Amino acid sequence: TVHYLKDYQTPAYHILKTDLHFDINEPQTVVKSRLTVEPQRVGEPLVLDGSAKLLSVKINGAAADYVLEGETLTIAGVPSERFTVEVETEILPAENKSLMGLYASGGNLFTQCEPEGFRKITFYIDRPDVMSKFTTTIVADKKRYPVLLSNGNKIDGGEFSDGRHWVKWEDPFSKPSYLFALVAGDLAVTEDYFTTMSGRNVKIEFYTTEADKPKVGFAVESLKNAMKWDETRFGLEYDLDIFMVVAVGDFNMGAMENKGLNIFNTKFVLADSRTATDTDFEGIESVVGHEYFHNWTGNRVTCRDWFQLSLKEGLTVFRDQEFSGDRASRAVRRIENIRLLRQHQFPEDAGPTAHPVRPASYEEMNNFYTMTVYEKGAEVVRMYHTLLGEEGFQKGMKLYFQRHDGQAVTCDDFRAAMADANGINLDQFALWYSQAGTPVLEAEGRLKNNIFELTVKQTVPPTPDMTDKQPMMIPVKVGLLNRNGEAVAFDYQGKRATEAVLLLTEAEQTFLLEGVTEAVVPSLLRGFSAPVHLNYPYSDDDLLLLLAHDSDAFTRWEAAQTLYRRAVAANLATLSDGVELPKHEKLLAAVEKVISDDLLDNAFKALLLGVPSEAELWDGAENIDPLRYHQAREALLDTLAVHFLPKWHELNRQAAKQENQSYEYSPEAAGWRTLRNVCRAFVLRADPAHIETVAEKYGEMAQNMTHEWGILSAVNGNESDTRNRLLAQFADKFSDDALVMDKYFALVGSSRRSDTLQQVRTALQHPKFSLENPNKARSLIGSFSRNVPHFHAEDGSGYRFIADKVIEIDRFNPQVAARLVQAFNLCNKLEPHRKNLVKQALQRIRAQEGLSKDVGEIVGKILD
Ligand SMILES: N[C@@H](CCc1cccnc1)P(=O)(O)C[C@@H](Cc1ccccc1)C(=O)O
Ligand SMILES: [Zn+2]
Repeated sequence: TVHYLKDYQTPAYHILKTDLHFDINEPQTVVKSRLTVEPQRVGEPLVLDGSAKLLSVKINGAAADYVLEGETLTIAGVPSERFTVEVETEILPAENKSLMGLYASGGNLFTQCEPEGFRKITFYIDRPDVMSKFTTTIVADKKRYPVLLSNGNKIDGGEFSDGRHWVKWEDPFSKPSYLFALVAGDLAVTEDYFTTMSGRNVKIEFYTTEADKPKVGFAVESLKNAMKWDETRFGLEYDLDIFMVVAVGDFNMGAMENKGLNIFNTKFVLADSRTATDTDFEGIESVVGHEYFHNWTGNRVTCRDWFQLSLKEGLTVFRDQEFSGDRASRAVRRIENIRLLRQHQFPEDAGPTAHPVRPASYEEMNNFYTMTVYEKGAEVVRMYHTLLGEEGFQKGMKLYFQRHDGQAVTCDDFRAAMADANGINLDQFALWYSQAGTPVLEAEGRLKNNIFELTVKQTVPPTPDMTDKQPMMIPVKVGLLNRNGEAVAFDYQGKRATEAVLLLTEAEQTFLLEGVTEAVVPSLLRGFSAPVHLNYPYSDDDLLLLLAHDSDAFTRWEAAQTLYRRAVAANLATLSDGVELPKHEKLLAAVEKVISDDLLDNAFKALLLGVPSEAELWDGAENIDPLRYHQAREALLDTLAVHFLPKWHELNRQAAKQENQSYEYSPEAAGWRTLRNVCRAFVLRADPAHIETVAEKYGEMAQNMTHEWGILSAVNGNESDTRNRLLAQFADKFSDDALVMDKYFALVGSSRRSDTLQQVRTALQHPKFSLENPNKARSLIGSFSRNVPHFHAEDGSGYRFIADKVIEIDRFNPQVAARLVQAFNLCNKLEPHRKNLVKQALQRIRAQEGLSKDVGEIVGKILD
């Protein structure tokens, strides 16, 4: 069963009203539905998706003639006019380890419906172009379930003499079923409010455990900031007088935008400085923003079909990036976003699971909540912004909502809103939705007479879904530096300026930058203006000039990245030839300048001292030995560590001083700590024995989690027993904080020590570990699967381990297992010995009777 976009057809039925009734007992919950059904194609069978235990079905109040087959219920005898259907199902939420539909967590009940979880609750037309008005009644024992929530407005409630109580929630906004939510439990509430720009108070309520309530404050402030920002930046106002957020410790993903009732992984809502890093705080801000921004880009306007997922996710990711960027540190955060795309999305586009931003087919939709749909999706939205400007982009946004408020629509409709609102043709732009793979740009430059002549070619490789790739519309933002690193002006399309966006639309084009009276070096793809690989012949000296003087953060950072990549390549050569390592003279000169530069933003400086990951380094290679790339990258880090050791200590000292004991989260304090932690990593690489000095003063330095995590990270690969002691003391200290225990398990799984696999196997039996908790499984096993020297061990032990855990986890949580199995995506690019072992691992997974569609789809893409 493959699903194809080309086969889309409007539904035979609409559902105008969805009246639900939840009767929560022990152990079962009984759900009653009443659907008000409107025929679209009169006389067709009514087909309802569903997998819950079915107790009864009525049509117009009478027992229905129907047939149950697989996960579908079909009623052939349908009235020709408006009618009702009533379905009664039974659920055992404590047995639901998939964490989709209605499930138990921490003695409480939660839902996760996106994409296709609602059908695990009742029988429904569970597809997002079917939008209905929901009213939800919930009945439960009061002392056990004092908090009973669903979407919208609480319009009634009461008590019974047997100790049960009930509530009724009316959500007046038509919605697809994936936006339904319910929570029932004993939770503590944190209350606040926001007043909208039209003067309406919005009650804000965050629900958490009693013990967790003191950590929810930053999330609350972030929501209020996100509400204000959507008004000032996008002109978007909230549309209910209540906004609820619920934290849950067992959750497959990060968070969920259910209308008026967001549900969040604890990880993206709970923090204090004692237990959360600065990066965790930034994450809460981003994801609280994200889910709130969905209220318009996702909820008010939703998705016609799941192939259009990027319509809401690319756009909402763009929105959360712009929110965070407007809050603080825009340039640094932009680089962080680019770095994540290239480290994680580029390998997806190069690999067996590559897909377009708008896929043309899928087997299991849960497999398509991807780096491509999200992060490349956001880069595609951002290119509208680059082409149109902020004002034009907002014209498009405005027309999009005018046209499509209350509708379930497509990527094509967003593009058309952008095109029409600005009176321009964006037909070619559509290929960013339909063509997979990373475009590669080859560029060359010459100054002939007084014209700088920039020639650019584009190619887009075949991907498993599609061989033909046509030229795309690719904005390339550029500038020129003279020998003094000064900006040079040029003429383009009758305008004298220091910067231009060159729009590449053909397979090959030459751009004429006229009126250039001195030798120049071009600055290319400024701000990472398109999601592409660009090759330009820069000398090392050219890269130093860019790094030292360019006015664009990305191009400066990319110049450093390139020097690092060249240094690693040189290391690969010498290690292969069995000779002494290179000197890296120009690189060291550059880093020396970076370290000593007092004008550089500290978080930017930290980025300039970050070396590309192994995956970046082996991008484009065949017959990969991951350990050789790891060895080469490690050698470079060893050299930087030992070579600059006195400056690492000096810089560390400055960062400590300038932090000024301001241990709470702020972007300013955080940038000092970020730099501090880079220094710590290098200091402990150069001098492993320094760990005992660190351990003696650990209490003194452990002033927040950013420091404890920074320290434990720096020592994590240390072969001293003290590494093991410090980690054990960390687990003891924070044993009662599940999000901190996640950090412990990540350190266990990610260690470059020789004994990591046996330590990981011991950690599986830790009293605070649970394989059935996705945060825990991800932290320990996910980290191990990304641990290059251990996952890719020559003896195949890493492959056998991860395949064992994919097999085990798939039995109860196919989503976690299918994410994990993608650790094998590099299969066909490996050298023959590891490739053989990875194939054996995948065939063994494939051999499992009852293997999920989730994992099966991925294994097929790799093997077949
Ligand atoms: N609609 C949610 C995903 C639901 C989902 C997810 C996975 C599988 N099935 C369903 P989200 O996109 O708002 C949250 C993102 C986190 C995020 C937030 C901000 C920026 C990027 C990603 C996530 O939880 O994945
Ligand atoms: Zn989202």
